[PDB]
Amino acid sequence: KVFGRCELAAAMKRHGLDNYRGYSLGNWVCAAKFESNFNTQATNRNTDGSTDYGILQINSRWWCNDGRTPGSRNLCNIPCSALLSSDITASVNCAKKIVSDGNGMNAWVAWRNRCKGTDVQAWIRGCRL
Ligand SMILES: [Pt+4]
Ligand SMILES: [Pt+4]
Repeated sequence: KVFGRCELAAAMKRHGLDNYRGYSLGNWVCAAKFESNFNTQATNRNTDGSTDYGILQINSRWWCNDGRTPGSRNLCNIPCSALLSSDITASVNCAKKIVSDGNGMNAWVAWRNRCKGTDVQAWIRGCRL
């Protein structure tokens, strides 16, 4: 499913991401925009053989099992395919574990490069939240 910007802001807010570990909603919407262009079905292969999955491009080296990343850790305890669902619950629950890991939202390279230190409130502007 391809989310609309305000639709995704509302689903993220409902799932408890607004201000989770200090990151306002706009940060999460911005990361999703640049990680996956709001498409829950986005996949991208990394040079190391791992793959990134879903709206927040969560990586199979650490976070999920895809059966093809030798020595992967599966920290979210989830098949990576679960991250591609139109229901963002699994992605959100896994993201919460990731952002708690010590490096906050810097774990998402597009957030670091394209969202960090920008006016992220613009991403929720005009939305009925
Ligand atoms: Pt569809
Ligand atoms: Pt909803």
